[PDB]
Order: sequence, then structure tokens, then C-alpha cells
Amino acid sequence: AAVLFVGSAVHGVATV
Amino acid sequence: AAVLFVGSAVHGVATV
Amino acid sequence: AAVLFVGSAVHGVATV
Amino acid sequence: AAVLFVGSAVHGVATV
Amino acid sequence: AAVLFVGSAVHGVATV
Amino acid sequence: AAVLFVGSAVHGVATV
Amino acid sequence: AAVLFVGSAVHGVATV
Amino acid sequence: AAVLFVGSAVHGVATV
Amino acid sequence: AAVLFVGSAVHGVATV
Amino acid sequence: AAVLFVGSAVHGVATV
Amino acid sequence: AAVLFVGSAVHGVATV
Amino acid sequence: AAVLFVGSAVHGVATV
Amino acid sequence: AAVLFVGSAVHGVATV
Amino acid sequence: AAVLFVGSAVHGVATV
Amino acid sequence: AAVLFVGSAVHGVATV
Amino acid sequence: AAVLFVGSAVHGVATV
Amino acid sequence: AAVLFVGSAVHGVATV
Amino acid sequence: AAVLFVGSAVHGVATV
Ligand SMILES: [Cl-]
Ligand SMILES: [Cl-]
Ligand SMILES: [Cl-]
Ligand SMILES: [Cl-]
Ligand SMILES: [Cl-]
Ligand SMILES: [Cl-]
Ligand SMILES: [Cl-]
Ligand SMILES: [Cl-]
Ligand SMILES: [Cl-]
Repeated sequence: AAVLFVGSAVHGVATV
Repeated sequence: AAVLFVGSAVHGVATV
Repeated sequence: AAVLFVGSAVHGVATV
Repeated sequence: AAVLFVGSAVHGVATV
Repeated sequence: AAVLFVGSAVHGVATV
Repeated sequence: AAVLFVGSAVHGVATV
Repeated sequence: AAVLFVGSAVHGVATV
Repeated sequence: AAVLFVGSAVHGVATV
Repeated sequence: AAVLFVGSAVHGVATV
Repeated sequence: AAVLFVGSAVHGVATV
Repeated sequence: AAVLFVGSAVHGVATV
Repeated sequence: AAVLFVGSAVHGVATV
Repeated sequence: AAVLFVGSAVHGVATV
Repeated sequence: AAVLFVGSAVHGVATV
Repeated sequence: AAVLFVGSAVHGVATV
Repeated sequence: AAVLFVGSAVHGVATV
Repeated sequence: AAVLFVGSAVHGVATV
Repeated sequence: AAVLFVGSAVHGVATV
């Protein structure tokens, strides 16, 4: 799964 | 504190 | 607690 | 020591 | 390199 | 899953 | 943005 | 290497 | 110390 | 955004 | 229409 | 037929 | 020449 | 010839 | 026309 | 057969 | 404790 | 301070 940095501010890490 | 992956796949990150 | 980055650049970890 | 997440959802860091 | 969350439970981070 | 470009030449696309 | 292969079969490419 | 979709419109695929 | 994302999008990581 | 491990040694994490 | 990969392994491209 | 990225960022693959 | 996605949403492929 | 994803998750690109 | 990866690692998409 | 990128830079697509 | 990347490229994560 | 991994394999976090 890809480790991702998501959001737009508030961001966080997600895995897909 | 422990790093956690939460979700079910897509996971986000939490801390306790 | 959710791990969130907060900022607009420098983004820090919000204590949640 | 390996960094491993253990769980089945919540996954925590195993002390290895 | 892609940062990845791998495994299937036991997971961990890998870079490719 | 991450789309990756892997190999060393010969390369290919893999998904993890 | 990450190029991802997502779905569950039916899959597709998404970008995040 | 990560397959990425980059640009700002005009976009393209890059690998890192 | 706090983990920071720095940049503006492309971010790198810093610590304070 | 893709979380990436970049560099070539000195490496670091970047997000794209 | 969506470009998708369909299958269950081998997955082919379909338009829906 | 032309292959397209459709979306708004998150994109997926479409074709007319 | 570059293979690119052009658009502003729907993005088509162009060669530049 | 049709382009395929083959594998089982990890997939690679094949074509018959 | 053949689609190519051009670059040196970081690659982008070109076509002659 | 595998779809691959072959080259040493410019890499073209080959079927093996 | 120090975070380590271990491997040789593919790296995994260890801690000391 | 920048987060950097230093090594050539084991890579550790440089105190910067
Ligand atoms: Cl899970
Ligand atoms: Cl920003
Ligand atoms: Cl857009
Ligand atoms: Cl956005
Ligand atoms: Cl499958
Ligand atoms: Cl799996
Ligand atoms: Cl190369
Ligand atoms: Cl390199
Ligand atoms: Cl290395």
C-alpha cells in the first residue's frame, strides 16, 4: 500500500 | 505513546 | 487521537 | 529491532 | 522511492 | 496500492 | 501526486 | 520507484 | 520535539 | 500526495 | 466512461 | 479513443 | 517530445 | 494486443 | 508512436 | 508475456 | 532510540 | 532542523 500525505490547513498520513 | 494505524485497505494514523 | 498536521510553509503536529 | 505493526481495525507497534 | 505500508496481521513500512 | 516503476537495463510497472 | 491502483474484481488507476 | 502524477493545466507522469 | 513538514505541493521534514 | 524516500549517503522523506 | 481493469490472477482492460 | 484523467486533487481514468 | 495531460475537470493526452 | 495486470496484492504487466 | 521513459533515478514520459 | 521498459537515458517498451 | 532504514533499493525499518 | 538519514546497509537519523 502507498503511504500518502493527504489533506488540504490540515493534513495527515494515510495508507492505500 | 504508541503510534497506531486505524482503518480497514485504507488506514489513518492515531496516537495513544 | 488522530495524527494531524496543521499549518499553512510549516505544518506541525496538532495535539489532539 | 524491526518496526512492525501488529493488529487486525487497530494496529500498534510491536515491541521487538 | 515510494514509501509503502506492507504486510498482511503484521505490517511494516518499506521503501522501494 | 502503490504504482511503482521497478527494475535495474530493464524496468517494469508493478503494483503493491 | 501518487499514482495508485485501486479497487477490489474491478480495479482502476487513481491519482491522489 | 514511485509512479507520480505531477504538474499544475498540464500534468505528466514521473517516476522517483 | 515536534515533527514538521516544510515546503509548499512538495514538503520535506524537519524537527524542532 | 506520495510519501517518498529520496536521496542518494543522505536520504530523507519528501511528499509530492 | 471509466477505464477499468477487470478480472480475478489476470485482469484485462474494460471500458464501462 | 483518447484516454483521459477526470477529477478535481483526485483523478481517475475515463474515456469518451 | 513530452507526453503530457492537458486540461482544466477533464485532462487529455497531448504531445509537446 | 490487450495489456493486462497479472499477479495475486502484487501485480505486474503482461500481455498475451 | 512508441512511448518512452526518459531521464536518469527520475524519469518522465517522452515520445519520438 | 511481460511488458517491460528496456534501455540505458531512454527506455522503450518491449514485450518478452 | 534511533530510527533506522535497513536494506540495500529496498529498505525496511528498524529501531535501536 | 532537517530530518536526514545518513548511512551506506544501515541509515540512521543525523542529529542536525
Ligand atoms: Cl486491516
Ligand atoms: Cl502547503
Ligand atoms: Cl484538476
Ligand atoms: Cl487538493
Ligand atoms: Cl488479484
Ligand atoms: Cl494482500
Ligand atoms: Cl536510467
Ligand atoms: Cl538515483
Ligand atoms: Cl542503500
